[PDB]
Amino acid sequence: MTRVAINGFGRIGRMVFRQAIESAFEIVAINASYPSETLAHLIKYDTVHGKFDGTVEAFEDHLLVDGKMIRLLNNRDPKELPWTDLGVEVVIEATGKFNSKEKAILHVEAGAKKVILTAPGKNEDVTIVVGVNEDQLDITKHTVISNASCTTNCLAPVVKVLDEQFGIENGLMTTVHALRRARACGQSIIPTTTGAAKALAKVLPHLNGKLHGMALRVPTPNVSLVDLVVDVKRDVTVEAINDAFKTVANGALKGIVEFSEEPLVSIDFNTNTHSAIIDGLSTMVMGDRKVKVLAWYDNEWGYSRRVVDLVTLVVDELA
Amino acid sequence: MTRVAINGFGRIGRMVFRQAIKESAFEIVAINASYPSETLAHLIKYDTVHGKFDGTVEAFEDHLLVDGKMIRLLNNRDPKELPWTDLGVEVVIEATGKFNSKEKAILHVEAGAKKVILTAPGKNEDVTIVVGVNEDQLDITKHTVISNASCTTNCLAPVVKVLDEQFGIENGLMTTVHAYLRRARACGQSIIPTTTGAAKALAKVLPHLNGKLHGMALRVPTPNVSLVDLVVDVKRDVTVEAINDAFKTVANGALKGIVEFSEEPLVSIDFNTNTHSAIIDGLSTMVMGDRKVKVLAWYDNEWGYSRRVVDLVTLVVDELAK
Amino acid sequence: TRVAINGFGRIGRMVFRQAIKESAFEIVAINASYPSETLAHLIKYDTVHGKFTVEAFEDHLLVDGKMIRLLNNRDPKELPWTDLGVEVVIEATGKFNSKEKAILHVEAGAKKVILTAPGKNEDVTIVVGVNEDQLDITKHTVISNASCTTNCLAPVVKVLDEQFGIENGLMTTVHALRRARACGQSIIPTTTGAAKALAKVLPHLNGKLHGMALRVPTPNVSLVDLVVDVKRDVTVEAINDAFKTVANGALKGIVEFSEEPLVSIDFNTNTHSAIIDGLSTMVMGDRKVKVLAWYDNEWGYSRRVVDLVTLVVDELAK
Amino acid sequence: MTRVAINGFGRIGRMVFRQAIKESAFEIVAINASYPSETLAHLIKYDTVHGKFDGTVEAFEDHLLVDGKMIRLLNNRDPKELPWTDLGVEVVIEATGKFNSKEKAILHVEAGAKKVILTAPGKNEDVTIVVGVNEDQLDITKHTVISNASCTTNCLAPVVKVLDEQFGIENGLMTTVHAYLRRARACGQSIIPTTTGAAKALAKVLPHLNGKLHGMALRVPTPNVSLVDLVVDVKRDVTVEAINDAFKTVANGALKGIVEFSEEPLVSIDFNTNTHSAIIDGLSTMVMGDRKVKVLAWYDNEWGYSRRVVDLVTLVVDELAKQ
Repeated sequence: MTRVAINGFGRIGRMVFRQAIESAFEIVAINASYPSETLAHLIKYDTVHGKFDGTVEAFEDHLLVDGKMIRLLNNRDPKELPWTDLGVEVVIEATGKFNSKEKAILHVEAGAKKVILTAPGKNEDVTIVVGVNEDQLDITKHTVISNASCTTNCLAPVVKVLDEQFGIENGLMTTVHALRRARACGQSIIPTTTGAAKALAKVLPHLNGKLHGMALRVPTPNVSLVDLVVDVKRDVTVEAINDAFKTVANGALKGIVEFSEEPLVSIDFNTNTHSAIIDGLSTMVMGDRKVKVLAWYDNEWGYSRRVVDLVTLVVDELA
Repeated sequence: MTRVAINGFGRIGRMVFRQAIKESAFEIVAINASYPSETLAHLIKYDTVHGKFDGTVEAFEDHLLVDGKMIRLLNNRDPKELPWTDLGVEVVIEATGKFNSKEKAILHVEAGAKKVILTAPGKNEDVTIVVGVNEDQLDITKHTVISNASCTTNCLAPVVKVLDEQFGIENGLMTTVHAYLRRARACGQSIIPTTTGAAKALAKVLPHLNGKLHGMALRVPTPNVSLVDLVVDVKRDVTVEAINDAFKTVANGALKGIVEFSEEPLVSIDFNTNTHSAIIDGLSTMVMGDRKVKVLAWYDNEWGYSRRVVDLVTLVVDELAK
Repeated sequence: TRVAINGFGRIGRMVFRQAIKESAFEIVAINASYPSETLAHLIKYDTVHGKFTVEAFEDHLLVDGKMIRLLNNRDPKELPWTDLGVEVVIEATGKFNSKEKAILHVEAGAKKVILTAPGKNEDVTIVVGVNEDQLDITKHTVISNASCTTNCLAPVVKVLDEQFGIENGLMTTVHALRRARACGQSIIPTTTGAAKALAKVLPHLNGKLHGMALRVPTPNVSLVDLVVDVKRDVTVEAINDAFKTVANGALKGIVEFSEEPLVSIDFNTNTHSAIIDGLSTMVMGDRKVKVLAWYDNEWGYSRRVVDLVTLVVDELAK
Repeated sequence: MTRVAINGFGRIGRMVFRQAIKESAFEIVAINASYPSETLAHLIKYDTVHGKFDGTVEAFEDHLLVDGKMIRLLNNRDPKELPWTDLGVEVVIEATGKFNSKEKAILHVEAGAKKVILTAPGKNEDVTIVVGVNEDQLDITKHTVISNASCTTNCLAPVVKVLDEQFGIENGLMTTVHAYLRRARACGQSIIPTTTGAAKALAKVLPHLNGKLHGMALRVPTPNVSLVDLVVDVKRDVTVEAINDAFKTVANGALKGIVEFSEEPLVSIDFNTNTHSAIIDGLSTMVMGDRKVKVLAWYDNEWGYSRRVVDLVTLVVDELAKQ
């Protein structure tokens, strides 16, 4: 098994951690800013997903989980982290403060072969959205690897399907999310930019300049949605579009993409592990070409499972 | 001074009242509500959203007072028995939402009222009027039971008009994002997808546009301001500046005070208590492929709307004389 | 025996969900204004508690292969209890909390009415874990389960009374004219009857306790914040131990003692009437105690209904 | 006439500013923030909770115009490095939250400023003032770094002061319901109980009450109004009417403008942009056993406090001149 390390224990760090403790590899370390007592608690009790299906026990310099030992490091400098020291092949980077390669390469300085960013990268070797472009992963070329963002992860797979089947002329989109970002979240809809359409240039390059978007932050706890109005190149029906997605979910994108025929609300998708959950009842078609598709996604649960999917894959290509 | 009454005292009725008392062109006389005098007074005075009432109120067994004026109160569940001919009231603003069917709302008429105005999309109604749009299709002689449609339609109809007239419209899909079936579920923690009638309502006020616009809604747990987010294909080449300019011009012009263009990076709460039917978010306008166009329209789903209601009520008042 | 739920609001919904995992009785019928396809859904999918087999039909349902009949009526006297052979009716609309109203059920052929709210002139009020032994099947027909707040306060306030004795109390309940206003923005101060009601389940505590409610914008979990002066010297450890004991003891399953540091949403889908927040307990000058108890205002209370319903059924059976 | 400067532009600095600029007794001539003028401008202009700024604001490169008054902008993370000397700056309102030690706060003085005022409770500060309570215990010659405590302490202390003067206090417990380990957790869903320093703090402002009161906090997701729920035992016999009169009297009196008595059936949002330290919710006063008393006091946990800051800043200014 291959030793992995999580760096930072924010929300993503925690969720990733949670579903990671899987066969293909093993988490042997966390570098965090919180004392064993506190990590301990965070792992076990969840504000959004409930309570920990496993077991947890706190100690001075390390942690135990299901009898699995985890050393606890507190260093804000990756240069000084002991990977090669600790047998650490791959670093999962959840701090969000080293998102740039120049600054992320320090994990490799310090004895780690690979860094996987749980956010969008700067000057990274590659960006991989699982279910879409993963063939593009070249193990001998790439060291710092981006998982993109959770919106990109929802958008790319959806947009991919449309384009393969019906072709994409162009499209506009709105990510309804759970500068102006300064402002109080609780009383407001907050409009803003999104990078997730610009990110497509990285994982789906034929689609360059074809899609643009924006975000609306709203005061809802967990589940977000992508609202996508695209024009296609050939005649389609509500029916034909929904069946593309029905097909693919039983198919190539099983576990990446879900089709929901059923009338649910955003919180029904709490703790769903797909990147995109197509809301079948909201598919619209105008003039046989113009297409609206709504896709739900959990902001953390889905994303983090694609992080473990990616980590699994890298671990697999080192072997 | 034309004598008018408000049936029902929901948020609409309350909010209409608030700025209606403050309109001179007609005078408010009566009301009908299930609320006791002390209660109604409080309701006028304190508001969670728009803040404290500008003015002064006082409370009595069967009547009120506001800012120097006498208002009668009734509790009559039934329109017919409603004592209209007596208090001598021409026009009944129907805000209860129980009487939006022509027949139902024709009782006010029978009971001595002339013309009656629905603060909601009406059924089998003589006429639906969105102000800034078709307010011209109102013939006082032909129409008695009149609807002001829904506040969403009042945001969407003006935007869609400016685009149609200027660039022509091909197709559109709108999503509406509503501040507070699937509707049975608890909306506090949820984004609730649902249907909207605002796109089909256009058939009533903008008939050349039938079948061109369809849409849906998203209810979010936000207190007041809502938005319409529209994606249309237009009939000729446009840009961001061109679109945005069309809205600036019209907000200085013929749509003055109906439609507003905002250039700033604001957030939904900032349009709180705003009186425009549609507030265009200028930084949000986008154009793809020269044809496809995103527009964002903020609207306060109580305040803007209930201003058009005063508006609609005073036209009828300015007719009916003539 | 055969039980009917009148009303299918949030309360009736949770009761029903809880009942189905019970052998003691079987819910045969629901009266309510919803369509079956909707009713199916409300059941099948829960906003707060997560998720549930089900299927629908014009006039009836199938939950776990079991036939639930669906009525839609607003007058109870005209419901077919006798026809349906329903002995006990769970009154969850809370339109009928007055008794002279709650009886229409009795005239429609139902033996016993169980109010999921405080009664008005009810034959008795029952808080399970406190006064249930005061239930007399002979004399008592319309029976009130009190409120979810009364079900938190009463098991906590007696444990305190028996062990240390109570002198005085003021309390605040923090709930998830003034009532009318939007709950979404504000803290809404309002009245509570939960203190007044002890006078019907713990009469010795009469006018020793008063209270008020703070309505706050949170989805499910509520808390009671109680400041009592007791009759003898205590310590935080003394008080917290009374609860730990009672939670393994007579009040097991009704009351629970939580030692870990948690927030309200942690107590979601918890069946207990009161969950003591052991890290919040305070003592001032030996006699003045602060206790904080969480309660799921739906789940817990609901389970206390299935417990009351269960009791009454057994009692009839004898 | 006395040039004042705000250091930091968060909710508090901003709210303080918004209120200060409208004050005659003294002058806001500079702001030190990490933010570029265009944003400061937008932040003063548009307020999410309190609404839109009553007035006018223009952003320029190195400064602003606010109600036609020139406010110099600074961005230097180093108090030592600020030209309080050249700008003629006597008092510095310190709102960043980072300089709350006296070790740190004193710099603004090393940099040429007479007095510093912390918009939080102080760590090893010279003095802590709650206006309406301990004001006159300010000593200009011996006190350099002054603390205005927290918003809660500011609610608790006038209230507790009132009850004690009239009825005497034996014992108290309290709960603060706060708007906006356990603090770690996600806030939008839950009632989060936590600790509160508001009761210890009374040790600095009303020392004789030391040991008599303790409290806790309950954080709930509401925009901006907070409350103090107080259960206290008094030394002598009271009625609901007696208590409520003590506050009615005080509010027309010694505490006018600090303490309000609300008789009306109101909810928390009705007190938004109220300037008082505590608003007594008169319909919630209870008395059990003639002795045990419950009082509820609302406070706007930005706007009231902010105003106190300006009251305290005003007070400092009026001494320097008294020299």
